[PDB]
Amino acid sequence: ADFDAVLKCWGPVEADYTTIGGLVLTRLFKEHPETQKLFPKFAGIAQADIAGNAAVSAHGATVLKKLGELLKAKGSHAAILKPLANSHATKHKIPINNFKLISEVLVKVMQEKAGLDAGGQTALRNVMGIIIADLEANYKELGFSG
Ligand code: HEM
Repeated sequence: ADFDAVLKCWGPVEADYTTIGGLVLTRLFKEHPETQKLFPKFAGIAQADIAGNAAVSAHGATVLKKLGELLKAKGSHAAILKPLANSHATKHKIPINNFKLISEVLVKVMQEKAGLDAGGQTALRNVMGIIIADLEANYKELGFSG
């Protein structure tokens, strides 16, 4: 049910993955500034320059596309999620808590741009909890617990 609740508000996200993707990464770097250094291509860019940055928005679109794939899969997602865990743990070297930060940013952005009301916000936190628990199990398989 919680996947359905998120998907009934995903339209504005999927309608402009670049714009919304930019909103999400811009807000992530503002509200959680320590996350920006985890993106060496973006680290060091002054906050005022991030909202208008096409590379940041293009990356945000990649992120939200991938999340849309997971959401549309409704909890049967191993072929999508395992590679995502593998690359984030081992290539990007992103400790798991950072996913919790981006999820909360997404909740905020969807409340403002996608009509995601209080119940939908609960649902999205639950769904992101499912995804993050699966990422974290995979991280642990690979030796990553930090
Ligand atoms: C569920 C949330 C997220 C999704 C769906 C997601 C998805 C992606 C995808 C699809 C890519 C490109 C393919 C790949 O390298 O795996 C990527 C790259 C990356 N992600 Fe994420 N990501 C998420 C969260 C995060 C977080 C929270 C961080 C750090 C705070 C992060 C840091 C990176 C970095 C550093 C890259 C490589 C960028 C580059 O070198 O071009 N990701 N992510």
